[PDB]
Amino acid sequence: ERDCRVSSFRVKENFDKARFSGTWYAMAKKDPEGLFLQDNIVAEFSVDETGQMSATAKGRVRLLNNWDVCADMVGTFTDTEDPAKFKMKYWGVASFLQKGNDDHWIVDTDYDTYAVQYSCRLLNLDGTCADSYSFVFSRDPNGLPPEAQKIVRQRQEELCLARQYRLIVHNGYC
Ligand SMILES: CC\C=C/C=C/C=C\CCCCCCCCCC(=O)O
Ligand SMILES: [Cl-]
Repeated sequence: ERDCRVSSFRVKENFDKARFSGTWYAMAKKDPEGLFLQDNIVAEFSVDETGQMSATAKGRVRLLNNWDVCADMVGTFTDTEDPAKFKMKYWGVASFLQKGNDDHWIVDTDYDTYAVQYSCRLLNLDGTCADSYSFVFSRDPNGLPPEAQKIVRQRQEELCLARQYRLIVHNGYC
């Protein structure tokens, strides 16, 4: 039926770092194992003179089963040969927060309304993803317009993830 090989997934043709910069409100997320970013997630993308993309993220994060905190995260992106695929190094401004290095794919965007991101953290031996996450972002924290929503659904389906998202609240907790 559908091809769910990570290698088969389309990403944003000619991705434009500069156009993507600024403020992106996460509207929905598909969680990986051991989820971190919980809600109230707001991303701020930047590009420096050298053409390097970086970001910060603020939101409520899951520390222990028991509890969740407001945290500021930071990330920097290394280029690959595909201009929409990156390696993202990340850490928390607080030393004890999750840090790591994940693949960071801009699956689709129109720069001024919606973005779909995707990371496969671990492949299955059949090329399908064993452990993935995905954010759907909006420029407007009150949500996407219908045309954008519909494009986003199709991309979520193309990732083999359309059943597996939850909504992200923005209720001023942070
Ligand atoms: C893709 C993660 C959020 C969008 C990118 C935003 C900002 C640049 C990155 C800042 C640091 C990334 C924090 C990563 C933890 C992700 C997985 C999870 O929430 O469970
Ligand atoms: Cl493959």
